[PDB]
Amino acid sequence: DAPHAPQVILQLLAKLGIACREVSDSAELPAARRVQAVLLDDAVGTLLVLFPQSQLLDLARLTELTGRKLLAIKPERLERMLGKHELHRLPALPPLTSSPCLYDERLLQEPRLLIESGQPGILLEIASNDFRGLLGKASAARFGEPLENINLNLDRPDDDRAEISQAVQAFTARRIQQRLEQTIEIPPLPQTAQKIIKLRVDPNASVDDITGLVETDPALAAQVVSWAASPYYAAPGKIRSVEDAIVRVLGFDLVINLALGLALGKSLSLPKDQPQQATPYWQQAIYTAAVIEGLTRAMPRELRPESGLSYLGGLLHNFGYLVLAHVFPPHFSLICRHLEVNPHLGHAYIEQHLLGITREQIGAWLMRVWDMPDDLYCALRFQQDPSYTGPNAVYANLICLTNRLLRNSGIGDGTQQAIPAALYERLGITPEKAGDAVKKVLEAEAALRELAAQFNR
Repeated sequence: DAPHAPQVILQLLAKLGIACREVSDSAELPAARRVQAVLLDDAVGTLLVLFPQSQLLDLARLTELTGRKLLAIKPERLERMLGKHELHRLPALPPLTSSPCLYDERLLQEPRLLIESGQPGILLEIASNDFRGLLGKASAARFGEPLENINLNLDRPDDDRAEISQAVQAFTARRIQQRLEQTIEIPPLPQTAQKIIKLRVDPNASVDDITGLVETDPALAAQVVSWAASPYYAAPGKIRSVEDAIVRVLGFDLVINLALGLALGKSLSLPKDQPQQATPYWQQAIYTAAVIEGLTRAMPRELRPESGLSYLGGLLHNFGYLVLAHVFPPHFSLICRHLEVNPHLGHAYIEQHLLGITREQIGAWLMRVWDMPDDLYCALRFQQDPSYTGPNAVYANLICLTNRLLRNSGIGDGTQQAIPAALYERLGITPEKAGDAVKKVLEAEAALRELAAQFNR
């Protein structure tokens, strides 16, 4: 019934004379008490690195300290070593491996450390002085970058244009033009999407106007019928025309915005590289969109935003990821290598440390040069800040609650994250009602995956 720590680990700690009590995993636990363990390798062999989750592992500084160019081991290599002791996580116990161990000294500052039990959701609380006894044959160093030194820009949009220009000059190696748009290599943006943007601002746009415009791009039109044909939205086999799908299944408000998202999706190619065993891009896009739809439906009528525009935010919340792969291809693979060695961290901290900007910053900036609706600009720019209460906050707050809830289920990047009580109250959703919608969506997740498998070409 109740999960417990593995017998082989509890048996080992008793043999080594280390006291330990089980502790359930929670986002409320302070980061500095949580010891993260990663396995790194190169030509020479494996290296075990331990550091508090209060800092990010910087592979550049690791090579400066050790001289080795270390990278995350292949998951097959990890699963074999975790399988040796029947573990599904990596506890920070050097006895488990023959590999040399390196640890940041600052790890020991907190009296009560928390290591992974190897059974997910269960942590071990170990006294720091007892833990030191495992590090007698290890190397001690100071190499993590404390998160308190990394300043995310969630509060100063006015500096966005400046800080992007700063990153572009340092990494792009492209000529600076009086204007940031000129300096960057901007794809033109497809005409199909350009036409849809102008159609959105017509108060009296009609189903005939969009059905005709969607039919100018048969490739896009085929996706819309396939979207309405999906078992998620519809029942077995009524397909007929795009007009049938708009009027019978999807509705006008959704399809005008769904077509806008699908049209922007072809404007940038998918990155050639990705973090290993990452959630595929369109699954993360579709899952986030479908959950906003159910969460919007559970919202009080006084606070429900436009249902279709909220859906566009879920489709495009990760769009800056596509921008960063295009503008800084060498750093993008460097971002991937660092996400693989910082499982406890969301992407946002890594991007600020390596480039000086976040993907949310650059994706929102690209939305407004394309004259996308300002609702969508606010949604992308502030999706990582649950405390945002500025204009159009309800769109951005929806993305924050959806991705955070997706992470607890598993989909997404980083570790499980805290959801402030203020966010649930501002949307008028109870955590049980919000979880109820998300659980009911994940039961139908199988239909969502096939909708994101057409999108591999």
